[PDB]
Amino acid sequence: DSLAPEDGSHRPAAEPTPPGAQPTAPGSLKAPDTRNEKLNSLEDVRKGSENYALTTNQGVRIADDQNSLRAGSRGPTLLEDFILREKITHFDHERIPERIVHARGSAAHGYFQPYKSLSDITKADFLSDPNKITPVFVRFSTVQGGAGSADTVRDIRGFATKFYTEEGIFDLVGNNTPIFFIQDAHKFPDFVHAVKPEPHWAIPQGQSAHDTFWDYVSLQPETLHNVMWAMSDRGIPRSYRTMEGFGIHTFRLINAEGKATFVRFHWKPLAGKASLVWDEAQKLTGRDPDFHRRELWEAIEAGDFPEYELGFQLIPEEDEFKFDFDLLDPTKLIPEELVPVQRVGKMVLNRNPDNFFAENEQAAFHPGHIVPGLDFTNDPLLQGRLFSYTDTQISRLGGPNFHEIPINRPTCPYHNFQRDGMHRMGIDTNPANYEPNSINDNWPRETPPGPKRGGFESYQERVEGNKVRERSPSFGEYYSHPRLFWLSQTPFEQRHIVDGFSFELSKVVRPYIRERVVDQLAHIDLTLAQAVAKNLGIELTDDQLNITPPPDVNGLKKDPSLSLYAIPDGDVKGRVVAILLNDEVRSADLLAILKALKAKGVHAKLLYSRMGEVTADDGTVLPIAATFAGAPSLTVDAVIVPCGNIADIADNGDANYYLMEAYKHLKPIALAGDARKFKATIKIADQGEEGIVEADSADGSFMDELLTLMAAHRVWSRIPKIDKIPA
Amino acid sequence: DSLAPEDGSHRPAAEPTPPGAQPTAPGSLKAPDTRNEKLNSLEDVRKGSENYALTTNQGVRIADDQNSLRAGSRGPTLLEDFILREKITHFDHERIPERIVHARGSAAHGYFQPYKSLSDITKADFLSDPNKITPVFVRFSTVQGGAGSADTVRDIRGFATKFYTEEGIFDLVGNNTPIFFIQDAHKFPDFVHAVKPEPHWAIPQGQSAHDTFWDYVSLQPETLHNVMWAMSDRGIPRSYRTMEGFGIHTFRLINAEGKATFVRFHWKPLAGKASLVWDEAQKLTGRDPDFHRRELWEAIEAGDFPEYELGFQLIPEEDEFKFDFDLLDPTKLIPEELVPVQRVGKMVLNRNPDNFFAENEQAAFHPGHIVPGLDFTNDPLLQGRLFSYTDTQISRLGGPNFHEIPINRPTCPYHNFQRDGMHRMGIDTNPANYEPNSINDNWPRETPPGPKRGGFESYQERVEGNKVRERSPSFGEYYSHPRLFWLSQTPFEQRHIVDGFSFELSKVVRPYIRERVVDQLAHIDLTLAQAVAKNLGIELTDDQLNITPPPDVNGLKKDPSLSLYAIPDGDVKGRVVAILLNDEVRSADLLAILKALKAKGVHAKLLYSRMGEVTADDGTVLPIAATFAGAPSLTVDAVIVPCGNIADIADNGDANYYLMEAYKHLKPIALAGDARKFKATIKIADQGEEGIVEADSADGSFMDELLTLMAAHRVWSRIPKIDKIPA
Ligand code: HEM
Ligand code: HEM
Repeated sequence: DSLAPEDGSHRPAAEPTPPGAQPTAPGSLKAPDTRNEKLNSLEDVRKGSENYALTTNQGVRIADDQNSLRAGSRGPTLLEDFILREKITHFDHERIPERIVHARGSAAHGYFQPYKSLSDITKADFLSDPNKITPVFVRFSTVQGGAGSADTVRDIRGFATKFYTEEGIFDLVGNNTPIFFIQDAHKFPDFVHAVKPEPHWAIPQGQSAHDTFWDYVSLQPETLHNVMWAMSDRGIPRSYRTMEGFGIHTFRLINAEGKATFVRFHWKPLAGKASLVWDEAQKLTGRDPDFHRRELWEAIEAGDFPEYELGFQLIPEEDEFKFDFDLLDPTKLIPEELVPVQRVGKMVLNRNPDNFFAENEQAAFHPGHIVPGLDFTNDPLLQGRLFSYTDTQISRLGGPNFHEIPINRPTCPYHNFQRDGMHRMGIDTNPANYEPNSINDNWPRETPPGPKRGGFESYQERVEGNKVRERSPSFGEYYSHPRLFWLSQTPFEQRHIVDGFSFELSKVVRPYIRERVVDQLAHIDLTLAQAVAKNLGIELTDDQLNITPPPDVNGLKKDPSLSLYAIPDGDVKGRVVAILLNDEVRSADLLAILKALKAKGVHAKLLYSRMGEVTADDGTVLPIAATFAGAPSLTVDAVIVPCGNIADIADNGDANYYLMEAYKHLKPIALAGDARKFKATIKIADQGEEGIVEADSADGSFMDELLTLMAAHRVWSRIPKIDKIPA
Repeated sequence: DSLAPEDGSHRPAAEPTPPGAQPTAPGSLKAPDTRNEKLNSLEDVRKGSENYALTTNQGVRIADDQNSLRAGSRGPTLLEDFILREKITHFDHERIPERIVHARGSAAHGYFQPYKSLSDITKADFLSDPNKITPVFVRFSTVQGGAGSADTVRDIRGFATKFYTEEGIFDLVGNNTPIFFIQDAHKFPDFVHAVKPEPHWAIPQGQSAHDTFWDYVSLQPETLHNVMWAMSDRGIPRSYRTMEGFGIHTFRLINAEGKATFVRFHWKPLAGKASLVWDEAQKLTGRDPDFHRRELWEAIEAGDFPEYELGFQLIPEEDEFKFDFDLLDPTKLIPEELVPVQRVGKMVLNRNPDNFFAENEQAAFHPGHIVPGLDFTNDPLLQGRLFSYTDTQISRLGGPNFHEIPINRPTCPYHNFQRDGMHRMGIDTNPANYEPNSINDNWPRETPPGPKRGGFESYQERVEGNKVRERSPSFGEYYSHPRLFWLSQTPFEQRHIVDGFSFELSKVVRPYIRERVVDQLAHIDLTLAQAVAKNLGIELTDDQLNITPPPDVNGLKKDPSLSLYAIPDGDVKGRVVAILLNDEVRSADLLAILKALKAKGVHAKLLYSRMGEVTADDGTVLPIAATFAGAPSLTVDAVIVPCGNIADIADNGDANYYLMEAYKHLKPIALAGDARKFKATIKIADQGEEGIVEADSADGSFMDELLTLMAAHRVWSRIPKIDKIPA
């Protein structure tokens, strides 16, 4: 019929387009030809639409889908309208339980491939041949807020990877900091209850700036290392593409001869590390609560695929007690300076889902999903987790057959004698459902352990001790690893940590709790302690001033791997720039600007006060992407204002604030020709200053200064200036 | 033990305190003596804590609640730790399904009481005697976002009241606008799917500014009246206390002689009507996503109880076809100018819950929960709703016994022969579970209909027609009631509607959809059409310019009841003012200011750049409530800056922006003495201007000008000025 516009404009191009150039689509429709083995096997449950009749779930076609069956057109609805009651019953039952933690979350499809065979250290088939690529499904998440919460909150992010391997599913479920808050799994409910919304009134959402959180931190000094990380810029990332990932426990790699190696897993972001600053990150949860979900979907549609390196920290079994921290302690990190991360392979995320609920919401990831070649250790938080993620699926996913939900199915064979349970999909033809059996000659059969394709056998570690509910004395140290983290931060990074604690703590209503947290900080480092204390109006006791600092970590004084900005690495590719238009824009400026950006892989948004299009001075028509208020500075990386009829936007409060917000959030600002009038707005010396690129015309060098600032992410040197600005 | 601070400061005072003066508490603990019949009956399921041992759910006391049972303190956790597995199993299963619509929501306890007996019109016992007070439970809600979404979004709000009456539960489930979007319940799934997050990527949250929403509006002209309301300031309220509520369908009141009267239900806010402005409302979902949940909890703890008048629009059965709109059409409002709202009683909300999940999340409200004295009509949206809210509880609340969940239980008797089903609490001693029966002599027995305490009998309306799925021709008019709404708006109210449509529509990526919505507006009113069109770069076709406007509604040209601000009514009580401190504040100013505010019932927040306390010039100690960045202007109603050492905050970017944001959001600003220096910031004539109160000292008249502006809510006359401000 019509309803569709002919000119075809309702459908997106099935090819990479920049951010916001087209409506977004289902994966299959946007990228018909990105295939892999898991993607192809879901084909049996994909449903199309075009040229199909509207039906009931029982196949009966519907003639009127606008009206209920009533006795006369102004009369009562009849109980025999089965078409209406089916349509409203399925609506009434749409929602399943959300994840009790990590409910927010965004996922994509892609693959893993090893750099070389690691057969010398593990008999794990997915790592056995550099030529073997493995389908993955990855979901990035926050920790506290429900699925309806905002993306750019201050929190730990999760990073879960499902590996569809030839010998089983290996789920590597980690987060973006290398230590957790708790040593023992028995305390997990108390910690999650304390971070979560408070019981009486369910406030706050997506925030730890509340009394109970900080109450439990002050009473539990083991939480302090990971609270330091959450209080850093590490707690507000720019993108899921711009963060590290970590498995946090020590695991084992078992090779074909039986040798066990301890390992810790890392994910290194090939786009560099980068974070937002808090005023930006907080305002942006109001301006776009879906910023992280949006930008991942769109990087993949523009072809700016996310890529990460899998990296191992290997430690021989003999060195188990070589460090002055316990390797099985989850609140201790292993400094890369002591043990290096060896890069093992690479992961590429290159396809979005077709249906968020079906693929993303129904995905089950559990750390107990290991394969031959891997094994667990006695880490007390890892041992408890193992109980949990099988259990939780019985209500979230309705039952013991969650592995039959299509995103979760092994792409390799699985046969065993488990029968029945809710929405059992497999019809078992085996005459036996028990072993040992003679009637189907004992099939399916047990397999002995071996080098390739053998059964799972656990590593025969020796256990001796009594049945005790008791914490190991080796776990008893709470302060050298937070001070190592603190000392490895650049100065503006440390500022930002002071300010993180000061904001959060200002929101605790009960002052004894805030004092209790400053006492703990004085055991880490007094400078840190004094700075936070000051913002809160607290004085340190001369005794607090005489607390002796913790020891070094194996004589290490700092490790720069723990900082985000100290050793620089920066994608300018896939970043986004806002260009502020006016009604007679100088095309000379504009075609130079856009060419430069295109060569580097950077996306532009042409922004105005009205939608529709303006016309450059040469009569070129430029379509406007958003208004100044519609796409705030908050959502880009740099602002460029070309020359032209400047008088048009000069008096506009929105165009001027666009620049003041951006200035304050430490972003590069480039002013060509008369656009330099706005220096007077953000208060700049005619003599100039760093981070403001200015010139007579937009050209090659002007763009070079801009892209160079952009590779450096923010102009940190401006931090003294930005305090006098009211924005 | 300790952990508690002695000085007692961890516990709040069990008496009314202002906003933020104390930590908030459970209802029982904050207000031990606000009782009512429903509150007292929940006493059988309230659980205390103090002086009690920590136990398992089976009563076994726990000695170590910090550690798991392991074979040696660095060894594996044992499967026989039943204490650990119970604690983690209940955690694993915390979450039930959320409401498929209206999932966000905030609730409180209180009562209803009639002004007089309405026995002449209804035999409904809760309305029979002015001396009969009825327990209510009320939940205010949004419509689109999940339970983790933000409170101050642009959306319709719900307003659901559970009346615990002597003859059954009467649930009056309504919203805050008087018409709905859809005529027939069969379309409800298509409309909710179109407003909701889009299927492929689940964006956006809490927003209708997306293509599918506006696609379905342009193709469905019956949605246009209620979209006008959502696009007005009516879609962003200041508080749940500052809005009207409506049942939207025509219902029947049946008296003891059998006479039926049609009725429409209203709730009139005794604090006046008031809304936020969009930049404010949007930024505030970032700055405090729980603003509406918070402020309701705290009005009730300060004793600023919410109060509403129940009001009836009665129409005799004979006048059923007297209007030129169908009374059974849910997209048509009945102008108060044609039919007056008669005030029937009053409702007071005076007690918060003890446990949000238990009381609020498990509450089931359904419109089919009517009592004797009330009945339904053939409204096609009301008839479908009736199916739905029984159905949805079978998964949300796990089963057919949701009425046994304590918040939902009748406070009056209920006995019948329904047996079994999941978490059946009642043990039935009746030897029979069927009627007719002789073995328990037919008890419980059927009751005949009568004037008081009789059985439910339906009104014997005549039905004649054929079984047809067909819409009545009387429902076919889509445009005079949106133009009546439009013409009844003040000029700045209409501005705000233009700007609502222009923002939302700028976020549709597909331009043909935006054009399609402007065509529809040109059928309502051309001024409206031209304004929106302009912001979007769209030109109206000369044919669009020649569309004939819709007819009047029964010769009515405007009704001022449809505007928020035209006839003024304003609580200054319970509003909140921010006072910007400095380090030598003049106490003369301050004690005058706070006395004035206290006499009017207005709450102050003393705000500084640091927490702790400053000292007035006379050595008074003032404790600081938040920082300027911690409690933004966004969260108060007016700003007062007293005199003192102004030089201290004058150069502070935060203190200056605090004033520019507030200025722009049209709030009253009061400057005493040297504080008038800041006029230079917000750019004011020395000669002064309206809405900026200024003087040599804070005194009686200065405060009078301020409270008077405050009773008028915003300074609408500033709207021409605020465009040049960059904030
Ligand atoms: C090193 C510490 C931990 C890390 C790195 C971690 C990581 C994660 C991640 C990334 C998810 C999100 C799953 C998804 O995206 O679907 C998750 C879910 C969950 N975690 Fe943890 N977690 C940790 C500790 C714990 C502990 C101690 C428990 C339980 C005793 C626990 C229980 C769960 C459960 C029940 C879920 C929801 C499970 C599901 O939906 O399948 N986690 N965790
Ligand atoms: C005049 C139009 C309508 C109004 C005023 C209205 C109002 C409401 C309100 C206020 C709630 C929130 C309940 C709570 O706070 O717990 C609600 C829930 C709900 N509504 Fe509506 N609604 C309307 C139309 C519809 C229609 C046509 C359907 C179904 C065919 C529907 C289905 C539901 C369901 C299934 C829920 C969740 C029910 C529950 O949780 O108990 N509503 N509605």
